[PDB]
Amino acid sequence: WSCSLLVASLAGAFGSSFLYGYNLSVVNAPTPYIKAFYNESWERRHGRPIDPDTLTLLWSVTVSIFAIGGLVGTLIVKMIGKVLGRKHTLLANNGFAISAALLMACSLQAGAFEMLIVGRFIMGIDGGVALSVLPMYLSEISPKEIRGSLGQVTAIFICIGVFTGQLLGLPELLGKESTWPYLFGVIVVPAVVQLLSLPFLPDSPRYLLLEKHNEARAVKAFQTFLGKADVSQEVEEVLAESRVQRSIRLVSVLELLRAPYVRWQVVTVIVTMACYQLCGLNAIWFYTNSIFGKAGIPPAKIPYVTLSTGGIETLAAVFSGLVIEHLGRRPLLIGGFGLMGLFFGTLTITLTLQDHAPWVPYLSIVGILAIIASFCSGPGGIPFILTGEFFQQSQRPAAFIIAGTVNWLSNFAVGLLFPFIQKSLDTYCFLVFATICITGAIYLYFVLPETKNRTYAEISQAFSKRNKAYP
Ligand SMILES: *[C@@H]1O[C@H](CO)[C@@H](O[C@@H]2O[C@H](CO)[C@@H](O)[C@H](O)[C@H]2NC(C)=O)[C@H](O)[C@H]1NC(C)=O
Repeated sequence: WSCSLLVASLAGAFGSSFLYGYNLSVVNAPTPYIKAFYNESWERRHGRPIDPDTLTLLWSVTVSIFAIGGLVGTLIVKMIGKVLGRKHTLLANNGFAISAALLMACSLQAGAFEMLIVGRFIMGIDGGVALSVLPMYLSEISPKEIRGSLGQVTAIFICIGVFTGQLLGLPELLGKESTWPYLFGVIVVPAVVQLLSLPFLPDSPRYLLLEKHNEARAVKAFQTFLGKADVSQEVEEVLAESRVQRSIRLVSVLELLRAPYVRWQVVTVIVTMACYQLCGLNAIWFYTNSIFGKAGIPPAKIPYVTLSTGGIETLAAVFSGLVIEHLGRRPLLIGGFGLMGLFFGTLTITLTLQDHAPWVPYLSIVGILAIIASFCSGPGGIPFILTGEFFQQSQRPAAFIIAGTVNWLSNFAVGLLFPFIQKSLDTYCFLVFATICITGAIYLYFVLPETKNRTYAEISQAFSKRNKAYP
């Protein structure tokens, strides 16, 4: 690790992936203060009291509109593309962080709830651009040897994000009635720490070479990031890979959907990216204090009990790299969803029988933590790995548009509908996510071929038995 690699990794992640992670969990602890604000805004404007279902929908829309933001941000990066480059896209992205932080913080003084819904949206766009461009920047600046580790660095900083959102939301810090607006206002600090540190670092040495046509700057950026003088072999490797890629005509998104000779690869990506979100793990970040409230945890303990959920996620994310190298993709993904489906089962039992003995509610804490540990040890990482292993370099750009679209639309549906599932099914609300985890696991047991240490020529031949077609 040279000097500039650390500051690029730390200031890159802190202003980008950490803010995505923070924005999942920040919304949990101020929930009763924000709903009281919506209520007292609505009656004062319309002259008639708000009804429980309207107030539940406004809160569900506030929580989930962030995912429609993220979808817009994932599509904006295609339009920006060649124009800015990887550093300047991450700098310019702070226009959305700072504007959204100020819209959400000043919503209560304005006396308008629309500012908080519009602020969550723009903060979503930020998170969509952040997660699309930071993996590009970090893999492009880094030495060849460590590009494998950095898919885990953008995962760890999301977890330190969800933990920090849960930490500031304690009633001893900012999660009080008189200081909830600062939970959103503090998002200015990650943005300003990035804006003050990224401009001193070099732009990506591939972008400078391929897309900006400036070889002298590309050499100087390689020399800065790698910390050596003779970077000749680094430049020629990037020119070689470009001379290869220039020969390739990309398969368009509608053409990838229509092609029969990739049908079960497309269907396996859609089903896996759906179950990755619809397994309801985001409903644990957006709604934790309500879940522990219904579970019968004493009202005074809930803020400190919730803080263990971001803790175990961060522990499991740090050791995630030691599991994914050992087991291979098929038993981690099947056994990951398979275990979550079991622990949503026992969670449903311990929520239902919570009145039978005073120790039973605490078993629902162990239940929720075993769900979080089961996801991050396996399913947390593998869907984006598989989407690469299934498709050629000509197909791979389009495959990640499908995979990313299905991801954000599924995150929206969980964020929006979970409070209505809790209303309707009451204590059995987790049997929905049990059914989705087990239905996903059973699909992958029958369809998914083993991909660890295997070539595209073997994996595509394994799918060919059910595609019944060839290029
Ligand atoms: C909107 O706010 C009002 C005022 O705080 C809530 O009314 C109170 O509701 C509780 C619980 O039903 C009662 O014990 C109080 O007596 C009510 N106070 C008044 C002044 O009416 C109302 O419930 C809120 N609406 C929703 C849908 O949450």
